[PDB]
Amino acid sequence: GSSGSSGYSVTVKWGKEKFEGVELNTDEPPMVFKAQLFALTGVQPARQKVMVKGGTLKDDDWGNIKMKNGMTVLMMGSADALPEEPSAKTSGPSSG
Repeated sequence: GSSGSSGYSVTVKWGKEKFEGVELNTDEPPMVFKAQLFALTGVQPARQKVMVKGGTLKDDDWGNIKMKNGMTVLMMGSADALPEEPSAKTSGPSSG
């Protein structure tokens, strides 16, 4: 994607896992923000129940949602998959 001005910063909370300083955009669909969480948590952008201050994140479109930079995003889901060898650099999952 290119051009456009609409990017917010929220905090993704995934159980024990924590993510502060995530790149979120409103100009685009909520599927994107969830597309990232996938690389942040490891759960699909669908199974990833992205909660809201007082609602749930849509998929088709936000819908002029009242977003803000600094808030907190709660996520709920698990990445069901076989216990395959870990393949990551810098940091690792460990959990296995």
